[PDB]
Amino acid sequence: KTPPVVFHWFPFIGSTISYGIDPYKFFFDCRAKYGDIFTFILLGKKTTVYLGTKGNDFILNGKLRDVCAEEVYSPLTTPVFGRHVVYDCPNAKLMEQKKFVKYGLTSDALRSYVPLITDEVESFVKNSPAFQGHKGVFDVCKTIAEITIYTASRSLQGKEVRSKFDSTFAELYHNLDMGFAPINFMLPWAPLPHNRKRDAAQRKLTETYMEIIKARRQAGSKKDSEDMVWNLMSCVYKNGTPVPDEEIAHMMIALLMAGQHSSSSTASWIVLRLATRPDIMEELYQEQIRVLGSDLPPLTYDNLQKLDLHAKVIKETLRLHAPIHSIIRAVKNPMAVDGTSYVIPTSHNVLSSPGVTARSEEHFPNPLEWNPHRWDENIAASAEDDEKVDYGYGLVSKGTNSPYLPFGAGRHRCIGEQFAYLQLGTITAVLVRLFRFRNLPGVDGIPDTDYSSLFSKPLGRSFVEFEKRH
Ligand code: HEM
Ligand SMILES: O=C(N[C@@H](Cn1ccnc1)c1ccc(Cl)cc1Cl)c1ccc(-c2nnc(-c3ccccc3)o2)cc1
Repeated sequence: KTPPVVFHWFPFIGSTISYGIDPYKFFFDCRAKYGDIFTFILLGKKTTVYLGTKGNDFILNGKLRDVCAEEVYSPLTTPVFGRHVVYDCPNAKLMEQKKFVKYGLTSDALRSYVPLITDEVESFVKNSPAFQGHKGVFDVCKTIAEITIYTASRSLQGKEVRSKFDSTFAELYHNLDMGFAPINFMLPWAPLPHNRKRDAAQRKLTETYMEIIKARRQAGSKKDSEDMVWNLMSCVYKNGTPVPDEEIAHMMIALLMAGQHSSSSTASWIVLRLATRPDIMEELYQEQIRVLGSDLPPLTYDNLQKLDLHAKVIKETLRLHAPIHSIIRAVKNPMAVDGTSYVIPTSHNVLSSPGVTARSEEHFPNPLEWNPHRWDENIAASAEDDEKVDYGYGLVSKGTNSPYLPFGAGRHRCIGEQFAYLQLGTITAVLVRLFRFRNLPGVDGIPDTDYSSLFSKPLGRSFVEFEKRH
């Protein structure tokens, strides 16, 4: 039926289970049965998978009013972030909003962020119950969720938001995060208790961001450089309107969720991998000394650059683990194929999977092997000998043909990528200073992945040993 249809027992439910349990195996099988294009049903909608590098190009460089993102996302996201931002607007508005955020993340801000993030990771160690003592075990995901949330908030969100995380400002985010409950895939409007709580969180949070904002202006200052003093002025659209406190409030919320979903997961995988690879961790420690100096002086915007393998660790973890597995778009007008029989209908979605190409023998030898050293030919923030475009938030890669595209591509491309690197880099390096990790029992491996919520993370409550260095 048009592009072939995956074989499913059930209506509506269709293939929904096989995707949910694992999207990658589900995808590798469908490649083996129908090649690079199949169509499956996910919760009562026909979703077309165009795999492969050309497949990534199709959707992410799709033209604006053939594929539409904000129509797939808005009913889940808008209750969560707040109205009038991100998906709550026509693309044109999302481009401007990105530009504000990108403007906020200039190298001068990143620099300013580095000491703050080290400060937050050093204090957490000194002060949290998690690493008390010379040797012990810790719950990686919970510990790491705390560290990432503290560091991001301190730098990006600012002092108030940060200190608010000592007051129960985290009941809220926890409660807000319920809006990403899988059920909410179709039921986001329905007022089950979790949905009601999220609306409670959303109200309170938004108020709180606004009190912060107004109170600053109530004194007419600047301090130094988070996204928000940033947005406070770093906010005028083409039309010439300053961004309202409410849109500032909701972007801050959206950014918070984005980092948290993304960086927490990755950093946890970073921790677990090292835990299985004491050779690597000790290779990193030794790299610090060599490039870094035996003194081991503090980290800076400048030094982290020199940490070549540290960066390769993050890169290679991202290769196997990038949380996002599936980028979905609403097909609006029938799309003609590259030299093939097929027409892609309206009332189809399309789904690209960056990770598949990145786990492929065709692009990567021995793909399932987690080996940083495979980048002993290459290092970048994701970089390309390929095209670039300004969709309204500055020149960025169209040149998005790489098999490795973990930050996406095209007009929706991630703009957190440097900050992610800034942070994950800063976090892992510190942890490399202070610790050796190793696997818990004498029974070892790497835990499975919970793909089930739309973003991937480690499935387990996974503890790992730790031993300090002094
Ligand atoms: C490993 C960490 C991260 C990964 C893997 C990641 C991945 C991605 C991906 C794949 C997209 C495009 C998905 C799509 O097409 O809808 C994206 C978009 C985006 N990411 Fe990230 N991201 C990361 C970190 C961050 C951080 C820290 C922020 C913010 C601080 C951020 C903010 C965004 C934003 C604003 C978009 C815009 C999407 C759009 O315009 O439609 N990301 N990210
Ligand atoms: O997690 C989601 N979005 C994140 C992704 N992210 C993280 C870092 N970079 C990108 C996100 C992106 C941008 C911003 Cl500003 C904030 C965040 Cl938190 C996400 C987004 C949308 C959905 C979603 N909305 N509708 C669906 C849907 C509906 C029906 C069927 C299948 C999916 O999924 C799920 C997760």
